[PDB]
Amino acid sequence: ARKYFVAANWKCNGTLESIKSLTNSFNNLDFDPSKLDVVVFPVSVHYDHTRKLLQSKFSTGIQNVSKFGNGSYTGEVSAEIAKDLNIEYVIIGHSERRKYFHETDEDVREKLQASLKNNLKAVVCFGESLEQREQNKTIEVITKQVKAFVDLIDNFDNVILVYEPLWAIGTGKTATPEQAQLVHKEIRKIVKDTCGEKQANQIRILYGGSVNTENCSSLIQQEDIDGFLVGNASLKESFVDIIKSAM
Amino acid sequence: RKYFVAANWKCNGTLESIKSLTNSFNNLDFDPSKLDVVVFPVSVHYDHTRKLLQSKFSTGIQNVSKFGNGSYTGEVSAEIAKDLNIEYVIIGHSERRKYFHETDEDVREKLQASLKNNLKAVVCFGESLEQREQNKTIEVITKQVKAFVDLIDNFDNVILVYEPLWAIGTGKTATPEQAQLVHKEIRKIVKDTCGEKQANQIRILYGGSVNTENCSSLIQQEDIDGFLVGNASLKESFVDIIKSAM
Repeated sequence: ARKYFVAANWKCNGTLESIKSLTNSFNNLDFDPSKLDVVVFPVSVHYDHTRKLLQSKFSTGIQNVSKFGNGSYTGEVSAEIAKDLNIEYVIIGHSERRKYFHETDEDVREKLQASLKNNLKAVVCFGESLEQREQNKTIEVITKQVKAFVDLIDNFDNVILVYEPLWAIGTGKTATPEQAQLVHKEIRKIVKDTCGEKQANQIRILYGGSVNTENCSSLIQQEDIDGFLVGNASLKESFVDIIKSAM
Repeated sequence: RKYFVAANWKCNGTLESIKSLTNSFNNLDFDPSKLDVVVFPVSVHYDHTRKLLQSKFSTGIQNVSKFGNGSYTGEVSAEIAKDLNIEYVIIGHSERRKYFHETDEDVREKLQASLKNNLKAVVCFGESLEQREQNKTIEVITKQVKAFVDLIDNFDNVILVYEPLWAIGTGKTATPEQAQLVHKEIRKIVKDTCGEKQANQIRILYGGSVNTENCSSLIQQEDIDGFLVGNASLKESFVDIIKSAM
């Protein structure tokens, strides 16, 4: 069976005091890290602070990793550097980086190759916009997005996929647990037909839309949804209840 | 003017190499009131580097977000840097202009955010080989500087860096005399836009290839007030470069 994966994407948020208060509440929740992956993604400069405050049961990672190795690349964090610091996870291809920072499908591929070459576990994001879904091209876009990097996957416990319904984020539309499941089933079929049936049943596929304390249990209930990449709700203390649904 | 020597470690370093490198840096005795020395480690190394370096050394980060706090995955805001007492930020580095789509407007917005949050900024600019061969050095630098220069309210807190991109990775050399004439022109740009006393106050650093041999010939020039050092800042011999500014 697939080990459930609950991830906190703090994005560009937090202070030293707020993280101190939030990580304390997180630590009050008791769980087994061998049956459940719970990962926190703070700002890079908050990593050391966050890793020191969170108990060993919690996994940690960074929100981006360089497509370049060590060298003359100002502002970059290489996969080499991350591994030396024992950073376990990286987020690759988040919609906000594709939208605001020119991150292409090829950047996503180069980042994944760098991460897996350096023994990093990768959380890889993808999803279609509103205009793409209205043109009935949901599967076509996601297939193009997944096939950009899927051949690089050597271990299917170490690569975690995240579907982002960009058609239901900021647009004013809602994505039901059923509508997410239908895409998740397609993603697993894409993995199956390109990598194998056993590999597709190994790989975790998360829902990376608006997840809160109310809908998390109805989302995790679906057969092909193995967890979430949580945004705004992971900045609140009630994030422990979202972890409770996958327990 | 107070001299300013900066170590841009770029995308380099391990935990062990940094503790070895910082220890050798700690060996050098200088007065931080007479000379600014700033180390810019990778973001995930910042806390490690700050703990190991003695308080005489200033520290900073190699990039800062144009956005404030919010839904911007992978970004470090100026607000977050201020809360961590990160003193300095690098803005407009050629490598981020080249590989990461960073434009003059991004630089402006980054300087806007940094100054609002009481951060000190090391702002980079410079022309390509094509631009120099077309004799457009002054035109390009005027536009690059005028993109942000009006935002400076404190001329000790904003530091300019000239990167001669025509000399980096091409096979052509930049002389201290060539660097001086550009630095003089940059100061003339600041004078026309901000004032005479302000241009006399602002530090302008050479951001090309600096090592233990050329540093003293560069810093002796009247309009070059220090360096942004790349590769040579990764060696223990970086102390000799700091010594040339002493």
